[PDB]
Amino acid sequence: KKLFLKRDNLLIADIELGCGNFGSVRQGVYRKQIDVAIKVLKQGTEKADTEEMMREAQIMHQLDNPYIVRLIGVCQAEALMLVMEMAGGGPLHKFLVGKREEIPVSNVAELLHQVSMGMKYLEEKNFVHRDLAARNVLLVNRHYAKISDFGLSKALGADDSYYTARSAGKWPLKWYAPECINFRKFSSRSDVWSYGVTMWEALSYGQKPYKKMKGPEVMAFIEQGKRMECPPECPPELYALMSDCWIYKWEDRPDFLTVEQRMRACYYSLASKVEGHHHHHH
Repeated sequence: KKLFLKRDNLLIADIELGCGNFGSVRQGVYRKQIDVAIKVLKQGTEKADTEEMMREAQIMHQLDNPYIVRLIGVCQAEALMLVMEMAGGGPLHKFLVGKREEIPVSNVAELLHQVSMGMKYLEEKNFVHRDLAARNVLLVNRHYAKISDFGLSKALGADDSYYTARSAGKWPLKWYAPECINFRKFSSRSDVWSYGVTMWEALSYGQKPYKKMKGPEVMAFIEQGKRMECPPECPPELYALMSDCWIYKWEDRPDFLTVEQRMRACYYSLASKVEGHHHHHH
């Protein structure tokens, strides 16, 4: 619990990166002066919400990976605040919109590959993210992606899954595996399903999943043995991969150990056909 920071080393700018009911995420700097994102709990917060962020803060402290937003520490001042590294690029989906001629598929597969490495790591640490989606993948730059928002993250321990309570609000159904909707059961393979939707979102350059559907309109679809089409120009090997990520039976769905290895091959294949180059994570 040496994770507390000095309010004085933190300058919070009047810049909001995102928001929501929990409060807002703002940009600032922390002492040289590293850029940081600050999750500030709403002013009128409650024990429950303060405990959650506190648990969230605790989970992030256990994670040490390049493809995951790092926790700088927690700061208790005029409000409870989660201070974590900054990913200036922003969300993967808003980033890819209208950029099919700027960001080739090889670059998209690069970012998706990095995400698969982060999740492989998460799986090993037996943590379930639950909210993996393009909007929660943040870019440091165009060749460096990071998984963020561990607000719904949870440790599994010896268990390979858990049944969650139902909190007020709506569920991002289009990103949930069948067993998540029918039995509220979550696991790594559940994150794999979300990873598959994430691949689709990215490979389709920012489009919304099941665009035109909503609610039980989606589950009925999946139930019948149907899924999203192959995005335009997405290589067969990639689609075969995201498709396998949508295997109904939990037991028959690949784990991140296999997804990463498969995503790695699909990526290096494309990358080996590109002209020019960039650097490591840059």
